Amino acid sequence: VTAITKVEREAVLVCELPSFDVTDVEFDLFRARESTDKPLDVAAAIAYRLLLGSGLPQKFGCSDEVLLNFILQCRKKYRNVPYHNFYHVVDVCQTIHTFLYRGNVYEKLTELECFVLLITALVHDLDHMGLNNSFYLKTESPLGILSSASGNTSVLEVHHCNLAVEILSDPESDVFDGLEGAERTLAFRSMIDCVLATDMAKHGSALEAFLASAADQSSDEAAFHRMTMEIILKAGDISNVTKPFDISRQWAMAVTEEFYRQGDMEKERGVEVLPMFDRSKNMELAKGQIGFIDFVAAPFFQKIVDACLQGMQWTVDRIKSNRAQWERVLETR
Ligand SMILES: [Mg+2]
Ligand SMILES: [Zn+2]
Repeated sequence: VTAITKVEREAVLVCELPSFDVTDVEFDLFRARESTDKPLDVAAAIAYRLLLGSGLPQKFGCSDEVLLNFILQCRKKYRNVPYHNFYHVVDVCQTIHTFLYRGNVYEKLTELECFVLLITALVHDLDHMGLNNSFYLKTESPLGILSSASGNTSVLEVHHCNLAVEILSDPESDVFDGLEGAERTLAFRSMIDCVLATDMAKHGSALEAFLASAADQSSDEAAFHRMTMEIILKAGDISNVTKPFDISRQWAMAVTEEFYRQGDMEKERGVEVLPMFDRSKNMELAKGQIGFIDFVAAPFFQKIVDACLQGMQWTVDRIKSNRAQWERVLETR
């Protein structure tokens, strides 16, 4: 891949982020994007400050320059789609920072694992096209065919991992270059395991495995660490409903539009369109959010908090509160 220039680095370094506390659970990435005409540079600055403020890169021999190169190599590989763009992965990164440090989940992990998590947030959707795994499989796209033939259905997640590995092979953007031996292996394997675990087809089993391990005082420690990392990256990925209502609503709109574009492309392809992905059918953002809250997000956050992650109780509170607010939208319609 092409090297990062001093001009690119400087365009990020000049962003000063006045008024913003990036470590805060109420942090608003949408408001940060509007605040300049260089939203991509602000987003990179947010990531850079999060990682530096953690104190972690320094401890693992990752210089400020390599860190920022990495951030910019990641940014290059995100596309202009409505939801799975660079702002999403910076959001996931920021949210995971709150789960670790505001939610005290850092206590369950080594410093290396915290570092790997914040880094993995930035790589976990690399080169997403706004199309889900199902699109590629249903349409018999070349990547779908390769995934079927090679035995994995996680088309996107494997692709994201490939691109992460390519970014890290260049020592100028290898945030893990200061590691050796078992630590270096652990960083790569845990990053990869986490990305593969974000495939929502694996949602139920990843959750159950985490909960089984957390309830077992004799669980293998290394396995529990690994599952905690997986569940935190997953938690970040479905954390939209845990944010202040208006932030949550803006996310929901962005995802809804991405899905609608997938459904438009499925129509042109002559393949099946699910109701959720079909523009022609929906009227109700509130019912979708309530549905998602009830069947996916609230049980997930409730169960992991009760099992183990007590410090993240606010996620459950905000989901409750956001749901009540969507019920008010319905009641007054
Ligand atoms: Mg993904
Ligand atoms: Zn994601």
